[PDB]
Amino acid sequence: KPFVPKLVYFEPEALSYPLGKELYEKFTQMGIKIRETTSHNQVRGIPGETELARYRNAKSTLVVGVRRTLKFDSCKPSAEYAIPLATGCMGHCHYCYLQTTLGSKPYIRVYVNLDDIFAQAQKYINERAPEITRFEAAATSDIVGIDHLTHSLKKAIEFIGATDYGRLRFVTKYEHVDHLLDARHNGKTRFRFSINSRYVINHFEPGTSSFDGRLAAARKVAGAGYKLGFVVAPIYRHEGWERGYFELFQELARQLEGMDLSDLTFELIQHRFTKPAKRVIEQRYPKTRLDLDETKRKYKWGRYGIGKYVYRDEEAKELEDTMRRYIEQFFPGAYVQYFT
Ligand SMILES: C[Se@@+](CC[C@H](N)C(=O)O)C[C@H]1O[C@@H](n2cnc3c(N)ncnc32)[C@H](O)[C@@H]1O
Ligand code: SF4
Repeated sequence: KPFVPKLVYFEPEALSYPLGKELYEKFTQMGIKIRETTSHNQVRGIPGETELARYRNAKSTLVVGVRRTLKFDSCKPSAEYAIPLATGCMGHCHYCYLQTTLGSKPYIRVYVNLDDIFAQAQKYINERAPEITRFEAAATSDIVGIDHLTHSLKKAIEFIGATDYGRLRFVTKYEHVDHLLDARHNGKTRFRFSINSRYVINHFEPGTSSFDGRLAAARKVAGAGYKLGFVVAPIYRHEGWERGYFELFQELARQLEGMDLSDLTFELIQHRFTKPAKRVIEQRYPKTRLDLDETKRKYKWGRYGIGKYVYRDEEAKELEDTMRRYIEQFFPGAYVQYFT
């Protein structure tokens, strides 16, 4: 049930680092097919005759490379920066925004040069101290879902835990958190889970852990002293969404009752999609119920890239107000960090 790749690519340079060496040893011992690639951003020969086949097979492919981009991207409103530990995901969420993100790849990538990466993170922290600098580790991947293979996130958690002015956060749809429970987080990591209505999870989130699985994991990480949070996203106006999301927060409260929820956080993100979304999603998920009708949406223009469709202002406000009402009803004193 925890993710294991069926095909693994290595950059030759990756073997020079401890994680690369360790993964090569692990995967050869398991007898898994291993290939070489010059760059992790140009992987050749992933099997499949159709686009759909190559896409599905890429989602079962792990690529082990070196992070050569010095700059960390900003990650507002979640955090100051995205810390780059991995890219890609084994999940098959129909709506996933990563599908149409510039330069995104369908395969799962992990970076081995953690010394370089954490040193750069410390540099950003130093540049802003004594202000707090937050790092998002799950901006372009499900870092938690991959981590049982690498422990890169566990190392990041403990790196940030040792800093004075650094904070870490990440969000997951996976329950495989056991190895992270004894990590020395030192109160400086916010462990979040993506949750949604029964409609959205059942119809649009195949290849992820169940709602009960995500909540079991949430109880574990809270019990281990992590700061707990939830990301309600994508907020999607399906038939009967009002009651659907009411029952989400009601069930969420029942599954967390007894626990201290004085520092619990919520983040709210409405469903958004880009212009190329329809063609990409229809090819990859032919039977999807996902509504990508742009005529009923408002378009936000891009800045340096292309923009995105979101719900019209009045629909978005309706969503925000309704979610805020439910959170106030079932989780008094929980902080809503933002709606976007
Ligand atoms: C990019 Se997701 C990476 C982290 C992890 N693998 C996870 O799924 O939680 C980050 C969040 O953004 C949501 N999200 C994904 N696509 C969309 C979208 N199109 N519109 C609106 N929201 C979208 C997902 O449900 C997540 O809550
Ligand atoms: S899990 Fe997070 S990342 Fe993996 S697919 Fe579903 S959304 Fe995209």
